[PDB]
Amino acid sequence: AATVAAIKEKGVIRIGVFGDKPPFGYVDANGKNQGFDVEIAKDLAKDLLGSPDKVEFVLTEAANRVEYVRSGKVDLILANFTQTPERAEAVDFADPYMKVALGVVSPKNKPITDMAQLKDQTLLVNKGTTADAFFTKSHPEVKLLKFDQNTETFDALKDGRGVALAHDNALLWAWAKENPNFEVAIGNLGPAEFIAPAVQKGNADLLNWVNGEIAAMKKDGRLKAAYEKTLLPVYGEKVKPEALLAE
Ligand SMILES: [Zn+2]
Ligand SMILES: [Zn+2]
Ligand SMILES: [Zn+2]
Ligand SMILES: [Zn+2]
Ligand SMILES: [Zn+2]
Ligand SMILES: [Zn+2]
Repeated sequence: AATVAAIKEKGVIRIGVFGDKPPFGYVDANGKNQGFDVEIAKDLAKDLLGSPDKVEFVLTEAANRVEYVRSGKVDLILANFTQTPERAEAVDFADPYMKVALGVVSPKNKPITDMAQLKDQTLLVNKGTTADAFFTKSHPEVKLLKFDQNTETFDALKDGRGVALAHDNALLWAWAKENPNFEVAIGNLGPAEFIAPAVQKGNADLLNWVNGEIAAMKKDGRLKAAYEKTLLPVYGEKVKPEALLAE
């Protein structure tokens, strides 16, 4: 409906998540959904439905997040979704659970640190992300090559299809850790934005329930537990939990 009652009746919550954005949302070698956003999703299903296994996870491209929640394909988006005023015209955001800024990653042998360095060159972005929207709006002089999926986008960077790739910095730090010929040579392109769950526009019933759940997870340690399970192993002491988690 996708109201609380309607979802209880179906016995399963459909949740939009990433398949290829570790450590936020991905699929492990056993074909199981994992990551920070997924842990939050399992917590919500346990409270709503009585069991964390009552989520149907639906793999969502960045560009499809709005459409999937709008059309009813999912009940809720937890595909690491940055809240923006433009997006908020199309969907309703619950209370934020994390924050993130954009960054730019490039090979260590040709680091990119400023926009003039993109002259006559290509920047890679995952289509429909805040990095895509940022460069399109604020740097129209920069030539973009866009791919639907994260794996394609980072593969194109490995293949030299562009000189750099822009995305959430936390993603770029996690990726560069396992790809050490790259560095995040621009760590921050401006103030951090919140990441938040999203429901269909007008769905105040599910929105209100999601808000209470997020708030409760902040207070009772469930959000901190999710960060310790999925994020802390990646960043260690290099990124303080108060830099990632939303108050
Ligand atoms: Zn019915
Ligand atoms: Zn510019
Ligand atoms: Zn696609
Ligand atoms: Zn493709
Ligand atoms: Zn390749
Ligand atoms: Zn490793």
